[PDB]
Parts: sequence; structure tokens; C-alpha cells
Amino acid sequence: SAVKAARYGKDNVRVYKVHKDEKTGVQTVYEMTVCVLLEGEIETSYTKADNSVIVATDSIKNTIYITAKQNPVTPPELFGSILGTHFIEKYNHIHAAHVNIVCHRWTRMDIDGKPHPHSFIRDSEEKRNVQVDVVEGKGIDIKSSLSGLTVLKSTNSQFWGFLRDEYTTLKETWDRILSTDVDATWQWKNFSGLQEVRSHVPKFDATWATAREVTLKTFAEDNSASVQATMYKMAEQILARQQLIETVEYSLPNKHYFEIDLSWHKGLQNTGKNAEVFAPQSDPNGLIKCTVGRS
Amino acid sequence: SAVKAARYGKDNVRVYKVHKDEKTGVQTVYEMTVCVLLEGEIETSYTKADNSVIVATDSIKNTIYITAKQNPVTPPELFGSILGTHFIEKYNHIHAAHVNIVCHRWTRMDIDGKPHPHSFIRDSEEKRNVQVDVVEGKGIDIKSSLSGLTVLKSTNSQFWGFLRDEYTTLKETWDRILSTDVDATWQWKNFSGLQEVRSHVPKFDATWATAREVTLKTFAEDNSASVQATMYKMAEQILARQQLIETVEYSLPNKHYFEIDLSWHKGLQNTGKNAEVFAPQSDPNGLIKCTVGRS
Amino acid sequence: SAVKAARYGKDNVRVYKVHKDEKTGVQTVYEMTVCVLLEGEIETSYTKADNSVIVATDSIKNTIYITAKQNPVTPPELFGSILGTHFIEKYNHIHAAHVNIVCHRWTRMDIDGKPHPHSFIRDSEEKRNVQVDVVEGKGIDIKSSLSGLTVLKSTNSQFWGFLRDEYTTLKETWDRILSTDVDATWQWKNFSGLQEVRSHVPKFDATWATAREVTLKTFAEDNSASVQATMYKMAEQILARQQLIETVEYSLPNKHYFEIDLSWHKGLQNTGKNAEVFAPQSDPNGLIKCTVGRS
Amino acid sequence: SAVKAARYGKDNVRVYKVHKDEKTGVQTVYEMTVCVLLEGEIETSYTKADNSVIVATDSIKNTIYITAKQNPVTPPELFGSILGTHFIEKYNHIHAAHVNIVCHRWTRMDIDGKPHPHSFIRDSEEKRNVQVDVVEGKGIDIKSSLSGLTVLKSTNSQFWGFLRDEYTTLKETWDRILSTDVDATWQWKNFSGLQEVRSHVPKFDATWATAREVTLKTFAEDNSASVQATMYKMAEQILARQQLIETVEYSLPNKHYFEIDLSWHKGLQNTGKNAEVFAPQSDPNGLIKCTVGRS
Ligand SMILES: O=c1[nH]c(=O)c2nn[nH]c2[nH]1
Ligand SMILES: O=c1[nH]c(=O)c2nn[nH]c2[nH]1
Ligand SMILES: O=c1[nH]c(=O)c2nn[nH]c2[nH]1
Ligand SMILES: O=c1[nH]c(=O)c2nn[nH]c2[nH]1
Ligand SMILES: [Ar]
Ligand SMILES: [Ar]
Ligand SMILES: [Ar]
Ligand SMILES: [Ar]
Ligand code: NA
Ligand code: NA
Ligand code: NA
Ligand code: NA
Repeated sequence: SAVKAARYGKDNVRVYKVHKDEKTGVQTVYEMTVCVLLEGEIETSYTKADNSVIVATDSIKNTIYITAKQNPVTPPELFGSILGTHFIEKYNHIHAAHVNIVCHRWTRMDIDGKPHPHSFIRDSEEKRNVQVDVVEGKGIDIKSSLSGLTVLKSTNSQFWGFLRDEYTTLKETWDRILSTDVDATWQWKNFSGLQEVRSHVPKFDATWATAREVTLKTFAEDNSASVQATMYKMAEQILARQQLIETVEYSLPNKHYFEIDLSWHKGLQNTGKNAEVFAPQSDPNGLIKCTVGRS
Repeated sequence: SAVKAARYGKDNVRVYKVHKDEKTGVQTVYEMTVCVLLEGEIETSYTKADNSVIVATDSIKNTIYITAKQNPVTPPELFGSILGTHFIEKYNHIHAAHVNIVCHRWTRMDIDGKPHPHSFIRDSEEKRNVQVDVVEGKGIDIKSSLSGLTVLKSTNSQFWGFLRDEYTTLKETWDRILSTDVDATWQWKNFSGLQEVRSHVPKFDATWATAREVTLKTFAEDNSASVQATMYKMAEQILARQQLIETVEYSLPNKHYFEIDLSWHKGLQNTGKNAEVFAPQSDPNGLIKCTVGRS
Repeated sequence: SAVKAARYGKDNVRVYKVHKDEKTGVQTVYEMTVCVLLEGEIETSYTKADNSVIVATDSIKNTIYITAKQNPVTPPELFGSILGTHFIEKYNHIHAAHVNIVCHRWTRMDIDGKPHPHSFIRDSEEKRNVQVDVVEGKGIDIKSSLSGLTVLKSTNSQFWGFLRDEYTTLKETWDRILSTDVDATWQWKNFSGLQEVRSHVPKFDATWATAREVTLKTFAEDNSASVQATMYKMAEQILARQQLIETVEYSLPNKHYFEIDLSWHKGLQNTGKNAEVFAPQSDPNGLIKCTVGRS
Repeated sequence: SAVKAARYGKDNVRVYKVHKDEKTGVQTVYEMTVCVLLEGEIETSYTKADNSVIVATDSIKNTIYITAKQNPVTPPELFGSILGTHFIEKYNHIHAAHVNIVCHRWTRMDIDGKPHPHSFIRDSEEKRNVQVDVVEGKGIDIKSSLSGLTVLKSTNSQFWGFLRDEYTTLKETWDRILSTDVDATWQWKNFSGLQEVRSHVPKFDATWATAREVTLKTFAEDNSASVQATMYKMAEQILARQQLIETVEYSLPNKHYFEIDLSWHKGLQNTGKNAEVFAPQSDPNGLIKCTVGRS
């Protein structure tokens, strides 16, 4: 037997950082969950019980807190690139670092119409994520994402003209509920190293904001022919607005809301045009994916 | 052996309702999870296998959807009172109905600064809940609550002057992070029946909004001496603003953020005045409760 | 305003303890999650910012680890009673301690048909729980429970003869699937104090084992007329076997498995006697409770 | 813009099947959660709102229940291969089916030392999984796995001789707790099609049982030098026992149990040789992976 692939490190490292402006008194908080996995010349830890090649996972955890102390933690694309670069520069035998960051929302509170200097609310479990792969001699590959964005529209969704055969019971419809949890990933052009990531820093927050805005507006305004057709329109607009993105990937569940036939009870009308009360279905769910790139 | 207490019914009934304004084209959605448990002269179903006394839980589920079709589902205090009253009026041998409703957020989307007519976002897992107990000859008891409101302040929290003995390691502090998940319940005066609940309908949404606003403002502005002292100030203000509330109960976890001593690494200063990077603790957590009523 | 009720303490305290037999080399592990909440003369911490009455929740956490170091942690009824008694004896102004313990399974591994001296497996998320209320001058009240015991029988469950009216769609059946998650609680006679709890120590593990065995055998062997009727038979047998129990409470969800009509597809027969493939329903679920006590 | 990749289908399809032996009266239940995603000539559903290429996800769901009615559902490697093959044979424009199955435990109850004919218990959240990729002209690729197997050993784990630098605080140890949740995957040789999968049917259950037994015995008996070294010994033995496996992948969290220094309290000794009470850590956790293949 041989080791074909190996990676190890620390998962679920919770980090909070506060920035205090001495001038204004305004405080800004950042909270993330970090995972760092390393690869390199470590096979002998598996095959020969040779721990001399292991950077302890406890040390990786210490490194994350030290790196957060000495560097900006925003945008997460930059923090992840700094953290990944650290390992491949510090350790001769480590050739790849894989950094995953989940950013949690702490939104400044408005009290009496004024932004509060040091009070925050978690307005939704929506996340902003980054996956950073730092590979010796191959640069920095960054995938940015938003996830956990849960939306619903109560009309202006259709689904008709699909394949009908002896397995088909679904009725065609010209008016349904559409609800999903949005997972959207944009993959950046390969960066040569940290200097190039630093040169593009302003584009990271702006592209996240554009991806979010395009997703919400397209969902709200599209008279949707299908999840497939609406998600393609989203991906096409993101690629049009940011030339440094190579691909956009959406993964969308179709969270079903079923009509309830109440006609058995006193002829109550609750289907088609008369549908008011629906049963949200926990499972099963449609799952629709696509990856859109340049011609 | 004897049956000392018995209740049964249907839990986890998901309901969606849409309201369509024909004039404006504007649609409003409501989504809830409902539980109905009944009590009454049902002991023989347990002791003698006498199913003749059982209103099937499947029928309770049907009743919830029919009631939602024929009645307003907002405010939830009113819907729960209608649903509970139904069972004790329809079934001679049912003497109490217990209705629990969890209301899920569907917040209208703003697209290009305008409210969208039919598109919604789940802005946070915060819930608005109601517990309604309808008891034959004893009226309607309503407990209203908000839950899952997650907040953090990065300064203006203290904790000193507590009991110190041979079990104590905690250092006194004049500047810490305070973060909690707010669970707040207000208990209404007993109502004689549905006519009296209907007479107070406007107070339900207004009191929920006041409870939320008082919680957020007091949390943000109090230079907190303890969770205990801040939560009492919240409860006292709610009771002052709504005379039809008898009691206010808060249940608050103290979600700890620990300083990280980095002085072992190149004398890095990250404690006290120099604290920037903290470790959020998943467990354990402080849990602080109180119930505040009138003199 | 006045404080009507107040309790505070530490939740989610994870504890592991190992016992090492020097003779045999055999090791036994215990893992629990503990919550301790205190009550007493503490109103001024809420009303006057008087922290002098507060035993810090951090100190409660330290106390749990010290108590586990110096005492047996099994049976949990005894450990909880020791821990609760500690607070009301140590602190003059604390008059009640509320101790909740969840015990996690670590079952010794069998390797090559022999019990392993120091290797364990988590065989199911079933828990053994205790709730201990220690109240100055009122003794020790103990509720013991098992929870998370998930069972299914594929036949020998019926449900017919229930109330039928204009809300009813459910068909009567003489052969269905019955599946539940068992939550069973037995409430002990009030104990005068720790000496009396110690005098009954052997009864705690034996009664837990009897409750489990009676639940499993009755579920498996009863040709069930309803959840109501089967759960009553369980409670009646537990009360018959342990005279120091006052009440037994069961809380049982009815986890529905629905027939799937496939007759639309090539006349496939999959209902009634021909039912082979079913759709487990995640929600909604029946919820059936009862409390059984002595004549 | 262009579609670079697309797949869609139905997730979270819960299925139960019962087998009834008329001779013996013995019933056997199977419960799974199924996901089917399709790929093929479907780009126009995304780009042109052309639904004519879409096999509705609702139809995929119907197909899973019909396939379960007409075929064995065990071993899951066979069921997944039948289900995947169906789509690429039935639909000219579908060129790949991706089938994921999670099998839930329903273990026959022993009542009074005898196996019960129709009563089952969920003994742990351990799963048996299959991933089946059926690709037109490329055969059937099967990955089998077990997941959610949670184990702990209280001694006979060491970790010393790792890299020490200015980021390192971890002390070397010759005696620690080791606890993990095992995720183990074995990848079969490519199969030409369903006839070849059928020819190997007996090997699927036997290899699952061998993988489980090797994992448990190696964990229990290895005087572990590291997670890395113990997991390699597991993978090497599985590959030795089944020639039709190409690779074995383990993914193991290192679930930390920390010593608690109690020496501040009356000189209590609870570290090193005197360690009895530990604090299980929920996060962070080590994460160790490896893939082992043939020379
Ligand atoms: O078994 C282990 N492997 C590691 O890589 C490691 N790092 N810290 N502790 C550890 N334990
Ligand atoms: O056992 C049951 N009890 C009930 O109360 C019930 N109601 N519907 N189905 C049911 N099954
Ligand atoms: O606000 C607080 N209240 C308490 O009771 C406490 N105990 N430890 N820390 C604490 N903080
Ligand atoms: O938008 C949809 N896409 C699909 O692929 C589908 N299948 N069933 N319903 C559906 N809705
Ligand atoms: Ar969509
Ligand atoms: Ar608070
Ligand atoms: Ar039952
Ligand atoms: Ar291991
Ligand atoms: Na390197
Ligand atoms: Na009545
Ligand atoms: Na006392
Ligand atoms: Na094909």
C-alpha cells in the first residue's frame, strides 16, 4: 500500500476580532470559523510513525490567532491568502495550504435612527465564505461564496413544458411559489501570490455585494420559467460585471410548498386561483446546480 | 394505577398563508409551525382501548388548515385563540386546548429602494411565538414571546463585586464582551373568551414591537453591571408600557468570549486594554432567568 | 415592579471521568452534560446591581469539576443530589439548587468476543437523564428519565374506532407501522436528604434497567390499539415493579410512515395487503402524553 | 457565457421498504435517504427556458419509489446501480446519473434472548452509504462508506516527537484520550455495467463488515503513535482483504478531551498520572485525512 493523498490540520477554529477607532469611539467586530489543512512531505507520519514532519494541529490553531492579531481579517480573501502563504513560506516540507473561512454576520444596531458605536445583531444565518488554496509554485486559487440566503416569492414562477412519460404525475403550472436557499460561488482568476491578491483587495467586497444584489434582484424580477432559467440569468450578470471571475456556480434547492385540497370539507375552495393555505414540505426537495463560465 | 394527566394532539404542523390585495397587486405571506394538544374526558383511550373519545391527530391537522383558510392568521394571539376555542366548543368531552405557534420571518424585499410586491427574505431565525391555553370555564391565557434574537456588544459590560471563595477563579472586569440569545415572554391578563381577545387585537403587534425595541435599546445603552441587572431594566420598562401584561420573563444565556494570552509568542500583547483577538466559547454558558411582575 | 422568580447558573458543562482498576487494568468512562441553576436571596443582583449575592456561574462550573473529582458520578441520581446539596449547605443565602444531568453512552467494545479494557463505542444517542431539585427544608426531589430511544414495529399496530366527523379524512386500519422516540420519566418519592438518597443507591440503576426493559418488551409484544393504550401498559408495569416511584410520564411522538399509491403506474399494487414501499414523514407528527400515578 | 457543468434532480427522498417472509412470519425493514442527480444534454433548460429536456424532479422521486417496489434495496451498491442505470437507458439525452444513498440502522430487537419477528431499534446514528456514478460508455463507479461511528479509548494513545517552533505550546504526551467519528470510504474497481455489479453482490455486505471490524479492532488494539499512524494501519488491512477495492480514504476528527488543573483548589491533583476528570472540547478539532491505494 501507498499514501496517494494526505491532508491534516485544524477545523472549527472560532475567531473574534474587534477594531476600536480612538477618534470616533466606533468599534467594529468580525467573527469567523476557520479551517486550515496542510499537504506536503508528510507521508512518513502515516507509514513510519514519524511525527517529526507534523506541524501539530494545536500549533496551526495558535498560528490562526497570531495571524489574526497581526493582520487585517477583512476582506476574508486577503486574510485566507496571508494565512495560507504563511505555512508554505515557514515550513520547507509543506507545499499546499487549504484555508476555509466562514464569516458570521454582526450587523451594527440602529437605535433611535442612529448607528450604535458598539452594539450588533445577528441579522440572519446568511454566511460569506472563502476557500483559499495556496500551492507552492502554482499561486493562490480563491473561491468566494455566499450561502444560507433564504428567499421566497409567492407568484411569478411557472413550470410547464417538461418531459411527460409513464413516470410523470406533476401537473404543469403557470403560477407557483418559489423558495430556495441560495449557495453562490465565484471563482477568481489564479493569483501569482500575495502581492497580486493585495493589488485587487477593493474588488473582493464589491464583487460579494454585486453577487448578492444580482441574486436578489433577478430572483424578485424574473418571471421564472424554471429554477434552471432564473439561476443562469444570475450567473450571466455576475460574469458580465467582474472580469477577474472565471466561473460562477449556483446550487439551489427547490423548497416545495404544496396546495391543500379542502374540497372534501363543505366544498371549501383552496386550489389554483383560490389557493391561500399551503403545506411547506420539509423533504424531499429539488436540487438544481450549474456552473457558468466564459465562451 | 390511574391517569393523573393526559394530553395529545399534533405537533410540527407547517402552515403558509398568502394574502393578495387585488387593488394594489401586493402579496403578504405568513408562515408558522403549529402544535395543538387537547385534554378532557379521554382517560378510557389509555385504560380501556376506547378510541371513541379520540379526535384523531390527523383530524386536528385538517382543522388547523381549515381554520387558517377561514380566519386571519395574524396576530398569532388571535389565531391561536380561535383555534383553541374551536376544539372546546365543537367537542363536549374536550375541556382544554393548548396551542403553540412559532412565526417564521418573511420580510418583504427592497429592490432599488422600493418594497417588492411578492418577494421575501428570511432575515434571521428570530421567532415570534404564542402559547394559548383555552380552558372551559377559565377563559384564555396567552403568553407571547420573542426568541432567537442574537446580539453582542463589544464594550460597556462589567462584572465585578461578586462572591469570592475557595471555588472562585474568575477575575473581576470593568470591560468585557456581552453576547446573548434573547428569549422574552410576556404573559397577558386572563381573557374571558374570544370576544375579549378580539377587543384587544391592536395591542398584540404593538406590544411585540415595544418588547423588541425595549430589549434592543436597553441592551445597547445600559453600562451593564451584570446580565441580571440589565435584564431587570428591560422587564421593568415593558411592564410600564402595557398595563394588560401581568409578568415578563427573560431567559438569557451568557455566551462567553475568552481573551487569548499570546505573550508566550514574541511578547505579543492581546489581554486587557490590548485585547483584539478573542476565542468564542461554544460551551459551557451562563444561564440567567427572571420573572418580573407588578408590586 | 418586583422579582417574582429568579434562577441562574451554568448550562452545558461537559464532564468526562475515568475510573482505573489497578488490579484488572480495566478502565470505565462516564461522560455527562450538567446544568446547575440556583435560587435564593439574590433579588438585589437584579434590582440594585448588588453582585455580592452572586456565586459566579464560572465558580459553579469549577464546583462541578471539583465535585466530580471527589465523589462517584454514578448513579447520576446520587451525583446530582451531592452537587445540589453542596450549594444549599455552602451558601447561607442559596435555598434551592436545580441539577440536570444528561448521561451519554460509552459502551465497552467487544473485540474477538472479549470485552476490551479501555475502548468504547457510542451505541446510539439514547440518553439517561436526571433532574434533581434540592430545596432547603423540603428535601430532594428526583426525576429520572430515558430519552432518545427510537423504535419501530412493522405490523401489530392498529388504529380504528376513533371519532369521525366533518373534519375527519383518516381511514381506519388494522395493520400499520408504529414508530416513536421514547421519552419516559419516573418521579421518586421525596427524599429527606443525602443520607436517604444514599440508602436507596442500588435501586437507581435497577429501576432505569426495568423502565428500559418494560418499554422495549411492551412495545414489541403489544398488539397495539393506539399509542395511548400501549403507553399506559408500560407505565402500569413500571409502577408495579418499584414502590418508591410515585408517577411515570411518557411523551411519545407518532412518527408517520405513509403508504404510496403506485396504481397510476402500470397498475402497480402497493397499498393495504400489498404495501411494501412507504414514505417516512418528517412532519407533522402525533404527540401523545400521559402521567400515571397510584390509585 | 456558457454552461460548463450542470446537474439537477431530487434530494432527501426518504424510503422505507418491508420484506415479509410468509413461511417464518419474520419481517425485515430497510430505511434510506436517496439523492439522484442527472447530467446530459440539458443546457437549453438553463439558456433558452427549454423545459422539454427536463425529466421533472417530481418524476425522479416517483422513479425511486417504483424502482424500490420492483427491485431489492439491499445491498445499496446494487440498488444504486439499478437506479442509476435506469435513467441513462430510459432517456436518450441523459448521459450520467449520480446516486447517493444513506442507509439508517433498524436493528432487530432481542426480547427475552430471542430475535423479535417485527420490532426494531435504532442502535446509533452510524450510517452505511453508497455513492454510485453511472456514466454512459464509462461503466459504474461505486464508493461505499461508513460514517458516524463514534469511538473513544481512555489510554494507549500517545503523541510526541512532533515539530516544535515558536508557534508550539502543545506538551508531548505518552498517555492521552483518543476519540473520533469515523468516516471511511472504499472505492471499487470500475464495473462495466449492471451484469458485473450483480456478479459481485456477495462482496458488498462482506466488505462493509470487514471495513467495520478492521476499524474497530485496529482502533482498540493499536498503541497509537498518532491518528495518522493508526488510520494508515486500518486502510492497509482493508486493501489486503479485498482485491476489488482500489483505494481506502479515512477522514477522522481528533475530538479533544483536556486535562483540568484543580491544584488552585486545596492542592487537588488532577493532571498527568492523577488525571480523572476531563473537559470534552466541542471545538476546535483536529481533522486528519488520508487516501491509501496500491503500490
Ligand atoms: O494524533 C494527532 N495528530 C496530529 O497531527 C496532532 N496535532 N496535534 N495533536 C495531534 N494528534
Ligand atoms: O395511536 C394513535 N393515536 C391517536 O391519537 C391518533 N390519531 N391519529 N392517529 C393516531 N394514532
Ligand atoms: O453577568 C454575569 N452574571 C453572572 O451571574 C456571572 N457569573 N459569572 N459571570 C457572570 N456574568
Ligand atoms: O424549477 C423547476 N425545475 C425542475 O427541474 C423541476 N422539476 N420538478 N419541478 C421543477 N421545478
Ligand atoms: Ar431561482
Ligand atoms: Ar443582557
Ligand atoms: Ar407506543
Ligand atoms: Ar484513529
Ligand atoms: Na514550502
Ligand atoms: Na367542551
Ligand atoms: Na442555604
Ligand atoms: Na442515455
